[PDB]
Amino acid sequence: GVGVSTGSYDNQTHYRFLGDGWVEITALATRLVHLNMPKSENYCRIRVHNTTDTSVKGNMAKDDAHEQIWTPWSLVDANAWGVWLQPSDWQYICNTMSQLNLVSLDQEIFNVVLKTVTEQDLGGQAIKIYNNDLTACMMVAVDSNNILPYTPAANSMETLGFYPWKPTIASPYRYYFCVDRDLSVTYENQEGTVEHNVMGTPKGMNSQFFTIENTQQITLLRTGDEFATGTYYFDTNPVKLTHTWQTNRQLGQPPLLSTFPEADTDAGTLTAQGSRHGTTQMGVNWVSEAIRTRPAQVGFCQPHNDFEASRAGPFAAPKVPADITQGVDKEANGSVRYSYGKQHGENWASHGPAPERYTWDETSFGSGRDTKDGFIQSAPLVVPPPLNGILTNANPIGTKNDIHFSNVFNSYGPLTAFSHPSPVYPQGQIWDKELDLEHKPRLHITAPFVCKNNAPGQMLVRLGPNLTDQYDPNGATLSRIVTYGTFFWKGKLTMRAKLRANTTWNPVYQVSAEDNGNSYMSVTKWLPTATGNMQSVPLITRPVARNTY
Amino acid sequence: CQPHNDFEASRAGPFAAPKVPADITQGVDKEANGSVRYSYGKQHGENWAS
Amino acid sequence: HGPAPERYTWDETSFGSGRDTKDGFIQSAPLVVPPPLNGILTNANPIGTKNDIHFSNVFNSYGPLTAFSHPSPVYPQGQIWDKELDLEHKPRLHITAPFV
Amino acid sequence: LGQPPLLSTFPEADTDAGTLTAQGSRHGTTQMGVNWVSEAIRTRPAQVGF
Amino acid sequence: GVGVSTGSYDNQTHYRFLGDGWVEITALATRLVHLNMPKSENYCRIRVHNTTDTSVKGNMAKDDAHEQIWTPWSLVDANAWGVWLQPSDWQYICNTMSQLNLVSLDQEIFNVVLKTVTEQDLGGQAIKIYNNDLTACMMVAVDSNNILPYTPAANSMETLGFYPWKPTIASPYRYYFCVDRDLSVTYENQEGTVEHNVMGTPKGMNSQFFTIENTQQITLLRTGDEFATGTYYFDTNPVKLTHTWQTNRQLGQPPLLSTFPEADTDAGTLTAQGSRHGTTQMGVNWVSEAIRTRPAQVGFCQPHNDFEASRAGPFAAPKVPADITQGVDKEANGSVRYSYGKQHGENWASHGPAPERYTWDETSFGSGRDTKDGFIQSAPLVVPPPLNGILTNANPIGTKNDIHFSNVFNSYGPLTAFSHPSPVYPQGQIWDKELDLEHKPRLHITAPFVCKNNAPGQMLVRLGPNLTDQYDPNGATLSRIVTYGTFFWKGKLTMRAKLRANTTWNPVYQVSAEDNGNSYMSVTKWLPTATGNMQSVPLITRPVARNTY
Amino acid sequence: ANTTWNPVYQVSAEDNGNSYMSVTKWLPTATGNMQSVPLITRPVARNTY
Repeated sequence: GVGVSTGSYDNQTHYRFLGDGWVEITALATRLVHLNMPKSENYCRIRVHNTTDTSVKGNMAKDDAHEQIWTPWSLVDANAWGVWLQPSDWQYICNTMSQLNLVSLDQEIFNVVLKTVTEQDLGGQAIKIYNNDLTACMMVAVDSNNILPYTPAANSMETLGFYPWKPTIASPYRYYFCVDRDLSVTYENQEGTVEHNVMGTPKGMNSQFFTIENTQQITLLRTGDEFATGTYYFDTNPVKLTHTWQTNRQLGQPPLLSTFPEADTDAGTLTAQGSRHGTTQMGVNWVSEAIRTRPAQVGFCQPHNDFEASRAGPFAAPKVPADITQGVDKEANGSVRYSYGKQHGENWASHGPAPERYTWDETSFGSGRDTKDGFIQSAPLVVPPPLNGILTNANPIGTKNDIHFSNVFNSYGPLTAFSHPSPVYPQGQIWDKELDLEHKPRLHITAPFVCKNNAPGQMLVRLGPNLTDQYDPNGATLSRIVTYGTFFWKGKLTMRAKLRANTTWNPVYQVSAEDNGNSYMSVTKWLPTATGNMQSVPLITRPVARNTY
Repeated sequence: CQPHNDFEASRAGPFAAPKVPADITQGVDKEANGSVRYSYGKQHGENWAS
Repeated sequence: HGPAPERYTWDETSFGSGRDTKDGFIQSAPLVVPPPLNGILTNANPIGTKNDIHFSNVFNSYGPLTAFSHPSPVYPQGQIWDKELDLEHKPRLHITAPFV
Repeated sequence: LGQPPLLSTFPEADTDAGTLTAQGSRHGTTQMGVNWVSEAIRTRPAQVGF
Repeated sequence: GVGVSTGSYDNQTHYRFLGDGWVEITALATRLVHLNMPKSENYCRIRVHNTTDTSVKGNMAKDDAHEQIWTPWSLVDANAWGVWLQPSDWQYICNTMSQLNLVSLDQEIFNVVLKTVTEQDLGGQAIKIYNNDLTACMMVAVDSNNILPYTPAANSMETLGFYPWKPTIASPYRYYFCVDRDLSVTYENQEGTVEHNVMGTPKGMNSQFFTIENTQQITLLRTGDEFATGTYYFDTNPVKLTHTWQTNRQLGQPPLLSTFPEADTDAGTLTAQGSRHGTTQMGVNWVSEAIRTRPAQVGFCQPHNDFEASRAGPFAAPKVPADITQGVDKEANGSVRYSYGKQHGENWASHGPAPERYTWDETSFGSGRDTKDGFIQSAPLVVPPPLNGILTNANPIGTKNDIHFSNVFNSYGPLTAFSHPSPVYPQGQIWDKELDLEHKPRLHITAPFVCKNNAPGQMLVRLGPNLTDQYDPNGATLSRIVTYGTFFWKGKLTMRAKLRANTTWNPVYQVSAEDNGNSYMSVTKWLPTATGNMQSVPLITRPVARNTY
Repeated sequence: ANTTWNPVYQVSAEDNGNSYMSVTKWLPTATGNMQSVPLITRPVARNTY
């Protein structure tokens, strides 16, 4: 059965139109994967303590100590938009559809190749000779019951390459292990010492060591073999591809004008606040837009840069993304900073290790928050407030300046309503497994699609141990033949989307390429260089706007 | 407990975050528990004699 | 002997969700590698004007992203089921019992 | 929660620890404008506990 | 047919629940086996005499002289718990079931690989090059009729490795041959000489030379071939997973109290022995618990360190295991000392050849024996006995001190009843063939399950002779090509067990992991190290207790 | 279901002593006094994500 292909290459994208503007999109993707021998044939429990950083006063935030289990297995993760689409398509979809959902997922591995290396003399120097091992095999498995810890490769930019004509590698499988960790609070030059900075030991009640070999059904496959998963159907909710704008101050019937502008430069006027009709929740005897009653609360104030902590150290409580407003309160509204590699977007022309970075600013305009302009007034309400009857973003909380109410205020409540963070093209994660907790979270921020049911099983691979003539179970030296392989992976992602409707009179915002220049959309960014260097930056995901109420 | 007379703000100015109504207790904390003030015309209730 | 009641204190086992007050803190707006004394509120600084009363005591990080374990049943003396409150807007659970 | 970081050096004795790539040149995501990334500042799915 | 896998890898364990708490457990195991060329293409009759030890006065016990037949064949033995289960499972089973039995056994060999080695120059040095031989074959056979001598590999810790992710080897087939042997008794510095210490010659009436080639059906298999045995059904008895406690003194109706304690510190009292009702086998006119009549005898006194002897030297008569009591008479109640390798449990971090050792103490509490407290009284029975009317464990038998009645006393009899030695997890043997003797033994101590019928045939393997261009039948020099191979083995062990019932009010003993510490159950023992070193120590097999009568 | 390699935490009685699980706590006294303290309800651990 050797000497015959076992699959087809395909990286196309098909659109099928049903009636009523529904559209079935079929994304096809193939990649050539390169697999190397595992560093060690063993499972390793590894501790990681960066004392060299944590021991410096006021450096809690740079902490990244934990203990992990390292498996000799690697995994094929395609959970990332960049894998399935072609920039242009994403453009098309976003410029044309109003919503999109996940449907089915299909995968198969084939045209397996295994090789061994040996060295020989060529003018005194040692060169490598490459030979085909036929009998050697590769190993595959799929945790469809999700026994193993879920570990999105998109988490670490280790998915597959977003470029079809170029090979890729797999991310090695590693998962968190349980040990307690404590670290104390200190600041820029606080006198004293860093009291605690310890790393615990294995606890009897929380130790979980899993092995691939003991939980999955492993399929062996030599070069002539091939493998495929059945079809997986997602049970997920759709995502809107339209953005919002109305803010708590554009909900309802705008006030009744009493005077109309007579020239394109004038403004209009309303009836006097003192004799205007309406409703508020203030005892005053007037009414103005800002004090007026509205249906619910669009967006909300989030406590910023809140590090919390629990039995394994401290961490930044995640923020629900939102627009940054005029105050460019990026960090305040949880925009996201992406740091990625060449194989995932970074220009190939760039140098050294230096990662390329981008910061995503949500487009949900009706829900952003401007910190500087936020404030609280005191009990009964007073026309203009006395210095003592109003707290602002200047007054210090606790006893430090720089630290105002905003930082510890949380206006989340029953009336809080909002937009769902949008998908981010090249590097964004696509779906995610839910947390096994009786009381779930209204969403995840790392991804758009959360599986309501069991999620797609993770695909694990590993090269079969290739021994030598000399073997001994008790020997610390595991001498094995140098080996490595390649194989194609092919996936079929199926989505369903609906065409948008045209209701405005005025034209509308659309994503578009643009002549060679500065503008973010210089078509050149998406073109090859004279040597072939490619680059793929993110695109706006929600170009068009929709009424909110 | 609801934060009272919390003006928030975003790209089109500031505004009073709405309050879920509730009883005012003995402390008559009206504004504190979001009671509602209605300002209406004759055709909607106001005495016509006013 | 006597009336003296016997007492016990139940400590939940949901380890992934506990909170260590002493180690919790807030940093200021833009983020700074090591923070200046003024750019970080801790569990030492006093809120209002009393010591002993830090941000922890009035802070509530509950939000859309908050997820968690359901308090477990307690054997000998624990309550088993409970009636729900006749309120248009119910509570995500009761703490006095497991089964509502 | 998620994929623990990629080690760049492996312990050679049961007493050693491993090491990751430098925060300044590590891949990933956060909600901070800084130009590095560490476990505690890193982005996670949701908030466990509160 | 080359270049295609011939099997699946699987090392899972499945539980199926039928009604009435019966449970079908299906243990699946796969291992990668490494096979080397046979040392010699011949069958060898080898004598082994350790004169260097036996010739020293009073060293009989260190004797280990015999003559054996060495076959060029190797064997795959999976007869050992450690092969089939995962620590945790053994925990589960023991903590949950009340009994367990053997049902069926399935095996198959596949994905055969054969390779040859040659040397070449790489900078003056000679390095090894590894090449695939396709036409070369491997040889398999199964003595399902048990023609060959039965030889449990567990006997010598040569079964397969208890760790799935790590390769293994086969134990070479060798069997005892018949020759008489004599050795005389001597002690620490007895004057005189070691009279006899001889090794005989082949006897006409007992010489048995068997060959694989002449008794089994050999199957040849190249890389593309595969092989499987039919299914084997065991006809065995179940083993209880519960331990006992009642001793001869807790059988029946405890005596009638006449006074009840009035405070938690007091004791109660019975009617006077002189006027108490009951039965004994003593002429006295009173009755007390220790002299009272009981149904039968739980446990019994065994003569300890009884070396016996017969035509091939001396040996320690085996002891039926039992609890050691307070007197910690370990050796007296036959506890067992296990000396094993790394591949069978020993920590991989340990150094040199040094084997790891463990001593198993039976949990059958109702049947242990305390030597120091045992004694005999004289004929008619006397209240307190005269110095002359009672033999104790101080008085010397024969004429040596240190050698009391205990050592030659054997209370085994019609009324003797007892527990069946329990299975020992990682390293314990599982089943065994019965001895072809008209009068069988009530059990074996080396294993729990004795086949009432014919036992599973032993699986033998061997690499096919790979000749060179130069061959001559009469040449003493057998020049052959260096070759070695690998192949997977997969077995399906099927057991049937029943869930235990809950009848006590008080909680009960359960096996449990425990925080990192000293306690035998430090979860760490069952975890990998930062370099991956594994360790597997034995677990309690019968955690829960059961009433005996 | 049993999925880990390593053994796991289980509630267990324990010899007469200090440890919260001294079997005696769940036994009668010479006059019959009984006592019933709480037990751990969730001995085993589960992956959360």
